[PDB]
Amino acid sequence: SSVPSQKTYQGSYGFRLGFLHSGTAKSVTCTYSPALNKLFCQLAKTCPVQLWVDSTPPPGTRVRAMAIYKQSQHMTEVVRRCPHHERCSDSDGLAPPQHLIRVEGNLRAEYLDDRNTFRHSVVVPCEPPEVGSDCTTIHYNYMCYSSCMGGMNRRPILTIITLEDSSGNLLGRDSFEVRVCACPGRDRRTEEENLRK
Ligand SMILES: CCn1c2ccc(CNC)cc2c2ccc(-c3cscn3)cc21
Ligand SMILES: [Zn+2]
Repeated sequence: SSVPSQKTYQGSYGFRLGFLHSGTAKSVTCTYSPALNKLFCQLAKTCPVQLWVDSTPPPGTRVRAMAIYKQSQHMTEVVRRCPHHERCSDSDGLAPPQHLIRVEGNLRAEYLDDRNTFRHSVVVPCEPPEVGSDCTTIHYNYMCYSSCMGGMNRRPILTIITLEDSSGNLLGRDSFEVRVCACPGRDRRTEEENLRK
């Protein structure tokens, strides 16, 4: 399959992501490394991702998430759930069981199987922040481990977040690496130490 672009693009509205500062304690379930541009999270746990813009986008703007493999020798392979997890009937009623990325708690989430690339994505309406908040947060879930045999099988992935107009045209783009693992705090600490070395 052809490879969706991962080029960072703020666009007319100044679109970019933001992440909480959750730390690296052994008990943490989701933590983001700015130095690695990498999110570490446990299986199927809530991953808050912030959306930031400098100016107000039009009604009908949407926000899409898609995963691709990071390594060039694997980027043409569709990222999907492994043969076990696609069959474990953990459906939320909306997400197809094959999809790695879900949006949590948004009844207007839509899930796409691309008719030409066969790639999976989940898209929601772009919404302004809640009254009293400075940004909008989407809660994502990753539904396989990076290590799952027959699926990602230890290959690193990226999530690409695109801001789109109502036709699906590109307005903005950002991305981050993801590792779905049992101990995100320890793994973030290890990889940041490896980077320092
Ligand atoms: C991207 C999320 N977001 C913000 C994040 C951050 C900010 C900046 N707050 C200091 C504003 C917005 C914002 C405004 C409007 C809309 C909107 C209108 S009609 C559809 N979507 C969305 C907004
Ligand atoms: Zn799996």
